[PDB]
Amino acid sequence: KMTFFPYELKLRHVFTVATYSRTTTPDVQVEIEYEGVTGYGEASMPPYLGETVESVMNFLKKVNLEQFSDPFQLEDILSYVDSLSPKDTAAKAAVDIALHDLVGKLLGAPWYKIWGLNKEKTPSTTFTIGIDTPDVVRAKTKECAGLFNILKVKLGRDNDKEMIETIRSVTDLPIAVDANQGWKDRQYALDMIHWLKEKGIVMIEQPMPKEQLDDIAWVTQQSPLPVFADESLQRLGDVAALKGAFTGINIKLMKCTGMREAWKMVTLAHALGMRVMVGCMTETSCAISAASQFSPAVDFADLDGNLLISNDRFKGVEVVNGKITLNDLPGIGVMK
Amino acid sequence: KMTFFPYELKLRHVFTVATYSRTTTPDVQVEIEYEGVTGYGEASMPPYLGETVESVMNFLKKVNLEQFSDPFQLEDILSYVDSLSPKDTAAKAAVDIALHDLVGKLLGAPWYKIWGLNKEKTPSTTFTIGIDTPDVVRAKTKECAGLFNILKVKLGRDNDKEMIETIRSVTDLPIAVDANQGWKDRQYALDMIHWLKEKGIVMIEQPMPKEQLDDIAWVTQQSPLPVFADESLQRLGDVAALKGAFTGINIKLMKCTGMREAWKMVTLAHALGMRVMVGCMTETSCAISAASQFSPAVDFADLDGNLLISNDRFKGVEVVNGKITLNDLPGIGVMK
Ligand SMILES: [Mg+2]
Ligand SMILES: [Mg+2]
Repeated sequence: KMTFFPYELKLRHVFTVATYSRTTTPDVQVEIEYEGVTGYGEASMPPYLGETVESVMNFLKKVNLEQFSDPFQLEDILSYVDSLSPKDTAAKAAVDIALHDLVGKLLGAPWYKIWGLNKEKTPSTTFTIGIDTPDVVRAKTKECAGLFNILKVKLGRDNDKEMIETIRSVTDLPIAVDANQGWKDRQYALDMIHWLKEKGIVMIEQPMPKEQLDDIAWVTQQSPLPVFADESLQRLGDVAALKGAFTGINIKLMKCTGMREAWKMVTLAHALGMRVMVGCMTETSCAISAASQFSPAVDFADLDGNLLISNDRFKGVEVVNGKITLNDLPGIGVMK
Repeated sequence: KMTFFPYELKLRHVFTVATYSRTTTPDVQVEIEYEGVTGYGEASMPPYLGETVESVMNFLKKVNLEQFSDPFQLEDILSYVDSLSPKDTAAKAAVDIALHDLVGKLLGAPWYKIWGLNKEKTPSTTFTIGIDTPDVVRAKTKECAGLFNILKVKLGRDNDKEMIETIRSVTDLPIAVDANQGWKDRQYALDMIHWLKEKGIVMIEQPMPKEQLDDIAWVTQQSPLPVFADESLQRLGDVAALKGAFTGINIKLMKCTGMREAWKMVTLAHALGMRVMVGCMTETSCAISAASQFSPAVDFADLDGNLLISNDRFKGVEVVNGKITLNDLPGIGVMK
């Protein structure tokens, strides 16, 4: 029995992505019940990604899980779910997450354990220092620096150098940057990378538009920092084409349809000699903890989505000494 | 606590691969104990494959599992095991199988279920009709035909056509052929495939030498039947290079180091649009059942290794209506 309902996320402060800012995030909460056990799932829909409460609710209304008598049939069930529409990846991820939570609960084990991973190998999560006045930027950097081991800064915008200079003036913490397809000039991107390297940046994400894979490859081949693909991929079938152009890939549950496909993407990337990082949207601890289950296998992680909302519905993974920390709760590791 | 000992397999009849005939098979049985629970593993070493009782026993003696207090640490443990030597894949597979059996038992579930597969989707296994005089071939074919849905024939010899016609004179069952790198001329290989298809053959395995990948791609591109790679690959790192040259890959536990890598190979092959088949050496039901755990994801399966030995130590998967049949026992699904 699957039930679902809209649950708008309330953000603590204005959150900006490229040229889009917001203080809330459409979201749908899902639950799958089987013999008295409940698995929790979630779909998060940043507006610019194309899904809405309406599209997600409508997709979920197409899903018939009552015809399936065994929750452990993840391959068959999720293949069926994927077949219902061409995309709606966040809606599909919600079903996948709830099913994994349910299955893990029935097995009495967290997915990091089912997958055979060492929870002590979880990564440090980045936390974003948003664009603002120099004084505010310096203030916010000082206020959080003591809780994280690495900070994230979004570039590919107006005053990238100034932002880095401002932040670096009050902290020596390593910085990961996301250019979000902001640099269209191949040489400018490479020069920026060298400058950022000099300023203590340790990783670069999607420096150029996905259409310019050729230019991206040229940059990565000469880059002293690992370059990760984000906008350049969504699902499993998009990974192989990036071999040789990117150092690694970024995986997000809302983009890839959930945990099962995410794990396959980790396997594929690694098998192809590529590195892996994991990201997230502003989400409750349901989706954040779900993604955290495979974090012991990633190089970088931006798993702070729940920290930006004021109405989390679950207690799941926590940031301890700046490190994503998995509890021993079965399934995706959350308590409602 | 891991213990191990040699256990030579006794074959029911002379078994021949290419020009090498034998009546026994070196094998090492492994056991890993944790809090009263025991996981069973196995290494099978057909002489021509490079490993021996000595090499396997010596490798196992290097493995320190006592330093590991959690059997669920499959990633860390098996990474460590692999790091102990360049090859010894059968010896490594033995540890992997025992660990999966143990973990599955601790979770109270068989691996097909842990992997989220539908056991009803297991494949029909081939059974081999060995080369011999026409009278014997017809007799052996008639004797087993009623228990299988597909038969295997090893070609690449000097009497391939007669062999196929002799078998076809007593049965209408589909046939899968393994040329074992027997055809050196790509034109001949292609012509043979067309001839075989007209004779009811449904799959071709390793038609040419692995050194002639270009000719293989040439054949496969215009082949009316799926072409699978066997001798052309050993492990996960060898798969990608075969994309576009082969229709699919053949996975064997003794070649790939076990279940964990095998499953990754299935994922990789499928992600790359390649099909998958699974094979085996003459083995006890331990290794056969272990490989059978992921058979619901394969297109073809040669999982009859235990049927050729007279001293099986386990009761595991069975052939029912010609289909590999998984029981509900946890781990790899065997009873000692
Ligand atoms: Mg990004
Ligand atoms: Mg073969």
